[PDB]
Amino acid sequence: HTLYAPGGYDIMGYLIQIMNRPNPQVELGPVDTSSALILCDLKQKDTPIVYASEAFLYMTGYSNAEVLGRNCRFLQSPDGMVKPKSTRKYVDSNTINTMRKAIDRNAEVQVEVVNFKKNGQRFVNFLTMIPVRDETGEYRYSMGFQCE
Ligand SMILES: Cc1cc2nc3c(=O)[nH]c(=O)nc-3n(C[C@H](O)[C@H](O)[C@H](O)COP(=O)(O)OP(=O)(O)OC[C@H]3O[C@@H](n4cnc5c(N)ncnc54)[C@H](O)[C@@H]3O)c2cc1C
Repeated sequence: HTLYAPGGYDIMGYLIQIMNRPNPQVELGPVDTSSALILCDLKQKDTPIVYASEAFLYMTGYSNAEVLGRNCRFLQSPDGMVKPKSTRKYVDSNTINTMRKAIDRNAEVQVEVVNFKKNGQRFVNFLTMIPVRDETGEYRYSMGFQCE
């Protein structure tokens, strides 16, 4: 039962924040909303997607209604059914654990993970996740950049 900020999210402000961060642990280069990206809420149950760019929806074949409010791990199965803590049968366990720990620590991370589109099409996702600070100054969200 994820809640969404009425009035939307400051996606542009966050992209600006990310490109201006002082100690980047991963180079991303210039980024904008023309690419596949998602913002998840670190402070809500199971760090749910609260925003997805059209590029992301087009890439994965899923609609807004189908991704919002869910933890993005569903992409790890061709049937979009992935329970938390479960042992994936098509994805590297170490990879999933790497994402998990980085996110838990607000640490930037970049990985290549196997994902599946809504029609079951397998693909390699070059994923980068960067923690984002909201108006309070503390990390509240995480922005993911997906690349096929
Ligand atoms: C902004 C954002 C964008 C994201 N975008 C994507 C995306 O496009 N595609 C995608 O696939 N994911 C994406 N993710 C990742 C996904 O939402 C989860 O964060 C990720 O799957 C790891 O968390 P989890 O809760 O699924 O971990 P878990 O369900 O807990 O799974 C961890 C797995 O690692 C193994 N494991 C755990 N600990 C150890 C250990 N000590 N030794 C060995 N094995 C271990 C387990 O067997 C387990 O199956 C994104 C996350 C964020 C925050």
